[PDB]
Amino acid sequence: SVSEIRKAQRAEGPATILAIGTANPANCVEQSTYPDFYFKITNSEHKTELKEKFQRMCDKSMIKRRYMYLTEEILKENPNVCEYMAPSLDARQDMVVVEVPRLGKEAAVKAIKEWGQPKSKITHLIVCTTSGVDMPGADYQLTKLLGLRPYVKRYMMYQQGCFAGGTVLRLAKDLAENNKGARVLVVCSEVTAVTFRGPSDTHLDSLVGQALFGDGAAALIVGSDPVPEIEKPIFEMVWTAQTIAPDSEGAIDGHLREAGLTFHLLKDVPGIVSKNITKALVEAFEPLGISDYNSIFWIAHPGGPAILDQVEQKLALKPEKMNATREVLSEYGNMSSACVLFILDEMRKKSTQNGLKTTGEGLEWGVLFGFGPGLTIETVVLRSVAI
Amino acid sequence: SVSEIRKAQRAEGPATILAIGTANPANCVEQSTYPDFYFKITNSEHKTELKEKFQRMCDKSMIKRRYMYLTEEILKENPNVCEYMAPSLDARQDMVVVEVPRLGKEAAVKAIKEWGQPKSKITHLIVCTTSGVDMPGADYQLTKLLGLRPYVKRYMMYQQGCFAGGTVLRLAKDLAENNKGARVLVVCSEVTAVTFRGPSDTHLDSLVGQALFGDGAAALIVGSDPVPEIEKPIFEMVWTAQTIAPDSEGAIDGHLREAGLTFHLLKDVPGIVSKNITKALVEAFEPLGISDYNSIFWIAHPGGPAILDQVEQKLALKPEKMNATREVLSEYGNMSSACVLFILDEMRKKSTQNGLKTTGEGLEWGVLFGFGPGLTIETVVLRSVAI
Ligand SMILES: O=C1C[C@@H](c2ccc(O)cc2)Oc2cc(O)cc(O)c21
Ligand SMILES: O=C1C[C@@H](c2ccc(O)cc2)Oc2cc(O)cc(O)c21
Repeated sequence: SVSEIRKAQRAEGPATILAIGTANPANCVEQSTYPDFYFKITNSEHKTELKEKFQRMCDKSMIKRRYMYLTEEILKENPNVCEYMAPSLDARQDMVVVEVPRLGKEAAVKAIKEWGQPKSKITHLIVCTTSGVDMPGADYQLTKLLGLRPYVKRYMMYQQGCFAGGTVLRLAKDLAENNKGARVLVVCSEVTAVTFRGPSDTHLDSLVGQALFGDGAAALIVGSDPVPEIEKPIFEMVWTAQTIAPDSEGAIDGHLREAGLTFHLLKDVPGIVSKNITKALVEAFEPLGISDYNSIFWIAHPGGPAILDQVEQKLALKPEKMNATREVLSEYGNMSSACVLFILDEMRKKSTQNGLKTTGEGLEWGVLFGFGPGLTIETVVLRSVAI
Repeated sequence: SVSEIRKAQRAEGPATILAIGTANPANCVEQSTYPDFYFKITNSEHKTELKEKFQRMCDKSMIKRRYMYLTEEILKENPNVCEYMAPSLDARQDMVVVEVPRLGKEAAVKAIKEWGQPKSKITHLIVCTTSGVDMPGADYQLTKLLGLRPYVKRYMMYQQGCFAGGTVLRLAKDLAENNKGARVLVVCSEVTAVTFRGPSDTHLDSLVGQALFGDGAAALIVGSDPVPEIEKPIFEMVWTAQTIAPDSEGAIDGHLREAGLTFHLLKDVPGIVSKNITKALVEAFEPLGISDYNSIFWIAHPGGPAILDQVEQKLALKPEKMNATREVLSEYGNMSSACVLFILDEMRKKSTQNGLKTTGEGLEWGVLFGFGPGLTIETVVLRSVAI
């Protein structure tokens, strides 16, 4: 009796991305003048050697601009947030408990418009953030804001970190594939108001975060068995993995304290990622008979430019493989979990714009990586869609 | 090519619970004398009217004892935690970032021993807590503590709230069912060090939390296609749902602030649950042709005794239906997400101990409910196993 229920309950094909929408806070922060702005707003103009260090960090970040909820006015009303270490979580929480779901909503509405189907067909909702926590969570808030059905099945992924654009895909794949008819709204929404803080010359790792992290949200619609010519596949998920790199204990740690979310880097992240990326690739692609890593399309969490450069150098990727990734890093900076989803959007839009044969730059198979605390590597194997 | 991959990648039968293990902090706190202890340790002996109110809350809680990581000594070294509202998150975080995964480990080792199979066959790990956040999260910590493989696929469920014993089952069901061979370690671990606080007479809702919440962890092994006579099914999952009750906005809210996690109750939770439980039952059981709610076995998150009493009254459940639920509330109090998992354990142990025909009290079909912020109701339909 259960066998019949099970066979009738499950979906049949591969989880597919059917729509992608993004959004960012309206405030555009140029990187070229950021060092001058940041050192003034944090009352750190006298830390001249540190300021020079920050300028080099920003000049080498390969980020031209970021979008930030935080403004000069907001920072002027919250001096505790402008300090390196002052009690400020309640202020930060008040910002991000509202801004996460607000920005998420903006991205989600865009994806839902693109998908074109009734929002009442959304059966599952995954919400992911590294920016603040609350109960009921941002999943409840987004259900209310969007007018989803009350019986949507929710998955609130809090305090996840930069690899979770990969984690939400891994999770959505099982939801979509094991449930016939299921349509999963996937929302990653990240707001750096929880992490912004002043500079300290004995905490340079912390300072790196201030050059790289930016805000944004991305939303997907994921489902199996798309309805031919009503729904429009963009990418298909085939296989996923998550692993912890050896010798990386404590590489990237973030603690949520009374002073907000702190960021620490205790190990060479570019070097750990580059030494371990090959093994992740062979686990994913050896069973598909593929070993030429220029023959697949690429999406890599741009944690900083050095991760990308060292990965490219390790594997001998052509410089063009990382173009969509670098274009997102350039235009938005490191938006933690949302970044990889912006990169998927950029890639399928550019491929479609330029008349390529597939959404994956004209290539069939592709890989998406997320990198973050653990040190964790998330791998998602994708297949593109014709046109 | 993808069709063949998909067909080979997926599991075939219903996600099944194969092992359950629990653990609690060693410190046993009697409820009968708790009012006297709590009012002394929080320097509130002069709040005589409030103290009488607390005594009635404890006397009516139907809780005989709870296990708490927090001790008199710990509370004496942290007066900020003993206040109703003082900056104390960093202290609390330091406790629960270590205690969550420590207690989780204890429960998990027990489940893994019961299951009897190599820990290297664990492919997925779900960790759930309402107690503190960190990056890398408690999932990374438990991977390290248990010696799981680095490539275990992790799902870190933070700041979830009391319904998430249901959420982790809903999630594990899709993971197990969509992936052939997948074995999911599921760990809920809750520690009230983030929520303990002194009494305030204008915040009675907060005070209710101090009478009811207790600590504990429970771990499961979940998988499809159990290996006959090597693995031993206990319960099978068949169908799940999650919904938001109408007219319940703001019923149960928890904010993570500089003063720790605060708890608020703005609406009648027993009354919202009781008015909406029937609809959840008909959605789950009408398609199975079942309408006699005494004919199924029951597991209900014991948020407080009044939820149980009003549900029992609404449906005309026999008083015995809630015995396993009430026995867990009596012996451990409200352990947020872990509670329902302790109740499954208690039920299958009592059924097996007493020579019943099934693990679900001799009955075939059963329901598990989790209730919490939103107001959210999670429903999990279970089938028991012979013997
Ligand atoms: O400190 C932070 C900030 C967070 C973030 C980035 C972008 C933004 O918009 C929201 C917050 O990302 C992170 C990701 C981690 O691996 C490590 C961390 O410590 C953090
Ligand atoms: O404030 C808390 C504490 C948390 C909890 C309970 C037991 C324990 O061991 C760990 C923490 O449970 C909750 C569940 C919620 O719906 C609402 C909340 O605000 C909270």
